[PDB]
Amino acid sequence: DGVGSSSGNWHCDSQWLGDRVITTSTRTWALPTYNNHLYKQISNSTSGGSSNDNAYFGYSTPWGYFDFNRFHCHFSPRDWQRLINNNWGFRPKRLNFKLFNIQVKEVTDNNGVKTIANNLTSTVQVFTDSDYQLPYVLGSAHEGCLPPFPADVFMIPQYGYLTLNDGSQAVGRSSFYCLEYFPSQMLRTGNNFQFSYEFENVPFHSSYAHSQSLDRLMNPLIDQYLYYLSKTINGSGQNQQTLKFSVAGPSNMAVQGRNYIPGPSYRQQRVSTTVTQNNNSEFAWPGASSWALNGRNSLMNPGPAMASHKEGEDRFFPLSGSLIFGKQGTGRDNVDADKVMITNEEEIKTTNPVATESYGQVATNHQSAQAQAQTGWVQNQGILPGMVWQDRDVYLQGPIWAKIPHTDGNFHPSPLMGGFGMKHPPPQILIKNTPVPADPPTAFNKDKLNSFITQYSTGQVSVEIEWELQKENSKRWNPEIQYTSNYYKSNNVEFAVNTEGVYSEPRPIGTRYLTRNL
Amino acid sequence: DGVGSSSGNWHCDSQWLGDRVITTSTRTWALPTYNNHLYKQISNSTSGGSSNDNAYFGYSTPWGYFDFNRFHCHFSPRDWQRLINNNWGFRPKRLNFKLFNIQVKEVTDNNGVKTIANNLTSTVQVFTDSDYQLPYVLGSAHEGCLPPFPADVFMIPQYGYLTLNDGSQAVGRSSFYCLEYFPSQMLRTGNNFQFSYEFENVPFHSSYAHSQSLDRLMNPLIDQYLYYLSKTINGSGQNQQTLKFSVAGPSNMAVQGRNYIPGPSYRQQRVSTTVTQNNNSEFAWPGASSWALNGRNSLMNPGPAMASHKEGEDRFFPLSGSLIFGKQGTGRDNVDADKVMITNEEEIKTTNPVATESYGQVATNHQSAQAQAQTGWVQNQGILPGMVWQDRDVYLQGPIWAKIPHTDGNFHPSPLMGGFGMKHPPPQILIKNTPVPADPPTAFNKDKLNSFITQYSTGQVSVEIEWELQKENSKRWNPEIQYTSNYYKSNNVEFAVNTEGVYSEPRPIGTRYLTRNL
Amino acid sequence: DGVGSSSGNWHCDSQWLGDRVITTSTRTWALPTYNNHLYKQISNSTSGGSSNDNAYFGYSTPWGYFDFNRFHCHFSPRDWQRLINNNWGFRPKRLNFKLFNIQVKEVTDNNGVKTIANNLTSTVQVFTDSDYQLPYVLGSAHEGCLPPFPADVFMIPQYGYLTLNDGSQAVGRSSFYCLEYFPSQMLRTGNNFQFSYEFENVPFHSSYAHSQSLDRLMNPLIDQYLYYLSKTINGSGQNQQTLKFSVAGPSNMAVQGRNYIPGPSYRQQRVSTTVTQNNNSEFAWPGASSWALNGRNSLMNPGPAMASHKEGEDRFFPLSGSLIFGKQGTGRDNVDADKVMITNEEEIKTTNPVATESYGQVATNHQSAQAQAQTGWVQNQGILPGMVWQDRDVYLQGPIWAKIPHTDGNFHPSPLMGGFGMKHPPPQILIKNTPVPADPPTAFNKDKLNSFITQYSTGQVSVEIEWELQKENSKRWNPEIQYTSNYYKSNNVEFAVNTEGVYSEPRPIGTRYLTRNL
Repeated sequence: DGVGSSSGNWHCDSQWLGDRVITTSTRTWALPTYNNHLYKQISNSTSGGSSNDNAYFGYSTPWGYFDFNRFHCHFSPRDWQRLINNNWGFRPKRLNFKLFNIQVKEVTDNNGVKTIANNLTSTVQVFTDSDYQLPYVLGSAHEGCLPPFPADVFMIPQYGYLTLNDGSQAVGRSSFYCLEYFPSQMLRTGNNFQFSYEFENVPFHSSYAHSQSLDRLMNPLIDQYLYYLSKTINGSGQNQQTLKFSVAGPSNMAVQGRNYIPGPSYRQQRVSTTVTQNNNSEFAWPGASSWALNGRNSLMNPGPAMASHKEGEDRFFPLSGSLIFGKQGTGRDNVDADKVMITNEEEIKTTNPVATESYGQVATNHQSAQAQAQTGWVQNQGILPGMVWQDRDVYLQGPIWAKIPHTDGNFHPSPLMGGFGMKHPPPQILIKNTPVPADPPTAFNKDKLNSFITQYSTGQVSVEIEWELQKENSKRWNPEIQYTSNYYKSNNVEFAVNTEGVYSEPRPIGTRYLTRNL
Repeated sequence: DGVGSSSGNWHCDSQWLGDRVITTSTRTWALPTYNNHLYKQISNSTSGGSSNDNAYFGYSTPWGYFDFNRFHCHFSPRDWQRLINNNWGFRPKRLNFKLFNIQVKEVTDNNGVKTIANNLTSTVQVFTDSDYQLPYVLGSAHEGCLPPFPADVFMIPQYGYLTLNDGSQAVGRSSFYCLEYFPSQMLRTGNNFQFSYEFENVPFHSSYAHSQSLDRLMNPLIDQYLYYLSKTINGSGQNQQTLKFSVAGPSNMAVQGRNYIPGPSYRQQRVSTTVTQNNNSEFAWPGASSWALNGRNSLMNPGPAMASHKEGEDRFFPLSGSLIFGKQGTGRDNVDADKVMITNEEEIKTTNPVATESYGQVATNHQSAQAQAQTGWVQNQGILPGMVWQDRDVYLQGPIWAKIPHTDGNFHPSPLMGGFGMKHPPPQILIKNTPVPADPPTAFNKDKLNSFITQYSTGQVSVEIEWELQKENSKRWNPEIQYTSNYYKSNNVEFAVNTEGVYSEPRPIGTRYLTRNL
Repeated sequence: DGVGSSSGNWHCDSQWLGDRVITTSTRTWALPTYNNHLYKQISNSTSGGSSNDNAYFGYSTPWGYFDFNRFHCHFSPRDWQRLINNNWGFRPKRLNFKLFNIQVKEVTDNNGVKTIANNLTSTVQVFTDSDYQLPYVLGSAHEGCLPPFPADVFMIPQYGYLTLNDGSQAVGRSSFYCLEYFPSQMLRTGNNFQFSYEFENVPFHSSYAHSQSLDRLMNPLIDQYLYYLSKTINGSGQNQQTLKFSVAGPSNMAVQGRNYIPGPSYRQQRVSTTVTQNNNSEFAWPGASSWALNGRNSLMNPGPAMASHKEGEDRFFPLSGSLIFGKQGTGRDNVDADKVMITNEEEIKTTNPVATESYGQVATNHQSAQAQAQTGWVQNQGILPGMVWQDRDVYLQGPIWAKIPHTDGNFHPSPLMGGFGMKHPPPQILIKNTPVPADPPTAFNKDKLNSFITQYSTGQVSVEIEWELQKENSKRWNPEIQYTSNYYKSNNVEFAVNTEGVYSEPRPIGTRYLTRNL
């Protein structure tokens, strides 16, 4: 516990036990000083963006926070391949987190030149919120993750939280949280921090993609003993009416009785990657599927997990349904299509309905000798009984967990975007470097000190997660499809550094390859 | 364990303990040789039936399997009557299965005559799949049950399984299961087989039909303390507008506050058994309620459990909603209505909405001095909170259990057709008689032997299920309605053999007679 | 473990036990920062050098590594003389390695002047790879050794590794190793590092040069009892043919039966140090002995160990066969002959064939009365049975060990260049100084931090090897030849510092002086 001795050792490995995995990831970080050690309110009318649909009121805090909730932080692509090809599912059992080798440096701008010099006295204060008293900002899939590549040094994001608003004004049911009102351990160079966490029991993820469809779960050789209504007409002409019943056999597959039905669907608009096929109109915002809350119009980004392209034609994709990842070096705004990785769910296609297609059809009017039968389309169908659905696939770039909001009720609280929903997720870890005021004036002044010393700190963070596993028991004969690296002579190794040092991931990687029966 | 001594004794009885039942059923079977000891693929393009809506790809195996999942296999009608009149519900606790007295006979066609002769050396191989690794074909309500009547000898169905397909072609996420890759016990005349099974805990079935409706669960003498909005107009003429509130009393029943609402409804078309009332059009396939999955159009055969005829008029029934059983000796195709038993749910009418009628009505446009109120019909309403529904009735011909597909989620996994859904149902029992090749050629040839000896085997199967019971506690005064045999002098005893030996069941038998309060 | 106290003591000595040696060597080092803390790919098309024969694809890492594999690192010339004159062979038993007194300094360029100032907080991270998971770069005889002379301070080389390539493009069977993905101990001023290693059992080196030739291993007084074919002709003239056999005596030495034969030979071109004798053509690359692998043309640098000048005339040497060392202060390119030390193997001349001369001669055509005998030369002869060879001599500048590539097979895995081949050599020791980022921007930015602080570190490395020995038992009468210092008054002491401080080694020193019988 002194300036000389190091406070911890770099540990980065994944040790694979038979029944479980342990992935340590150690990276180095730098924490600037945000908001000049101030709390401020962010409401849009201060930042502009005037509209009823985009309205927010909230506070920005000087505190930073570690967000590791993405997968690629904890898994090298080869640990990922080894994971998803050999296993039918996984769940995190435990979490260990260490923060060490912290060092606090002091910037000085003199006469045009800026000199950086160590500060041995200064402190950087940290706390984990284990009671879930603060707002939970991690689960929203914001950037600021531990970088994919263990070499790169990163910056730590700023913590701020929205609250209630009427337009740009606070209601007064709104809350102000002063983050510095919490019992935060503070530590200097020569001190280290750690805590342990144990994930609450959740269900295993499904890394398997079904090997037989839902609509076709039956013997193709044998008839059922139930009689569908085959033919309601004797023949052409007037007053020809009969009721003719027939066995539901293999010859007519669609009409057999099925005691399970596919999952719910909230329909999405269909956008084609081929450009000339899409309409020549601005349907982006207008034609999108929205859910309104309190007069706001939200957009439906990932939503009930449902297949996208429907089988033959992948030329198109849902307007807002599909997860969309940017490629390395992707611009901020108005990015061309090719520069963006569009995630596509083909593996969920057996269990769940297509995102862009109607759930079904329902009879409307009572038929009569005079009145013909009429059937309308089902655009949305919520949960029914005896309904089976499959959750959205979980990617290497996608979020691990989310916090299930504390409420009187929730149904199947698995996050729409993906991952593992938890009542008590692994806590937020917030960090700030204690302010050191520049020399005050001699005569006592009432006002708070507005002058500080430009300062930042650096260190290493060990994040060790323990993953429980579920291993493939399947007895299928033929070879199983799974994930591989293309062999053709590419200019660069995929998932490897470029010539100029940039790390990049060529395409998203789903979790579902191994197959399993319904 | 020799040719002489028998390997088991016929045991068929139902012994009724107070709190539980044990039903043994022993019957005799004959297992032919399917597919010439070959695996083959069944895809429709080989069998025809060209269309996009009916498409299947799958394999046919030589193996046979025992399917006892229907009730009438295990219950004599008198054990059924005794069951459903005395009890409020039941669940299977355990299962014991024995297969014994197996004998393998060898057919020879010589010079135009066919002679059957014992084969003492031959073997018939059996295995139960307890890990649920194979596809599960039992839960689809295919024929091939143990016959209703313990005397009749039956044939054992062929096992085949569908997989993924794009049209008639396999994807390659498809699986091929080689059934003979499993550790199957094989046994000769003088050997017997058995295993025991324990049903996983499920809910009791409801054999009771409610004694008071959902809409009318209140004191008819006393008013509520809540005020509905009675009258929005002062009187006729312009600018007469008021808000007049009134107590919701017995005088107006429909308007009282009710803290539970009926179960979900997916509307069905209404077909009348009286022929001249139905429309003169082909609405059978076109006007039916369908659920589409992956571009397929399924049909809705049993579906959310909901009443059928609505009260007064039973002259009609749902187009595809109702279970439909064929009478004994019913033709295969285009069967006349009278030859078919149409199952009707009147007992679920209190809890659940009518199949053929709208769930309700919802307001669309905001009213205004200019704009009148407008309300559209609800054709489908999924699960809401505080919603109560009742499951479909379970019949004497209907299936006992079904396998709840292994998936990330399912809601109320009770099978739509009926019975007891189970994550791990009682396993499939597959049987094949080991091939005996006819004399090969003397010189060694590489090719597999395509010539075998026509062969089949015969034996007895004891299926012993233990049923837990729930017994009627009801204190109602008057006599309870229940199931009886008509007394009028019929030509034949119902549920008894004909003159020429044919066994027949006159009408389906529901489980719901005894009444219970909501 | 603090800034004040030193973390280790300089220890440099060689203590000579009778049966073994222990050589400690402590030197001081400086580790810069390579590649701006980046990984980059080195493929030639980025660096040029376009050709099919020179093609490489690989990564450069910021990490440095210690390479001590040369001998002169561990042995003062007087410890070497004492070693090779008194001993018949040696092998390393153990290795101890300590790294201590590490100090990390921070450079700042301000207003044209560069000031160096201590950094007490910073860390330098180290790891030894004991599982041999990374590529092994030590065994290639690259420069960057511990300097010969314990005073000189040196720089630590950069680690980079080639992989598969098709031309300048990566295949995709290629691998990217991220060196920072390993569990590297990190340590500050006041911490030290060490590990111990135990060499796997290998054969003793041969420090002896044989005292009798292979072709002459027999009694010169006594005849053999075997009869060679002396004379096939009766005399001159037609049809004079006889078979005359004779004893193989001392009078004819070459023809006696010898039950061992010399080692294999892969012939080299003969280049004369006297210039006017060599041809007037560019034979350097064209006339060289090459081995092609995968369309590449390698060159044969040290190869099957074989004598060079053949006895009388040393005026010449093999074109590419002989090890070639540069003198101190030798230029980089197109160095004149005299400025370079050309290593010459005269001591292996008894066991092994000459590099520049044919292995032998073989009969081609069957002789006949018509057809004369014809014999071609053997340019290359691989291992035969009953073949004895001697390994290449090992020098004071030459490499100690090499890693025997992990493969299904290898024959006599003693490195062609020299030294001790080992399945598991002493591991690579890699070192990098953890990056400290310059002050980041206040507003959170996604991109990794590209700005760091110019930094390097310094310390001392103790490398302690334990050598097993084999001591001279020879009973020969006369005096044994061995290594000495010329007595003539030279301007400078050989193997000693110059006037201006430069250390230099005048000539290479072989291991073979002491003689031993075959």
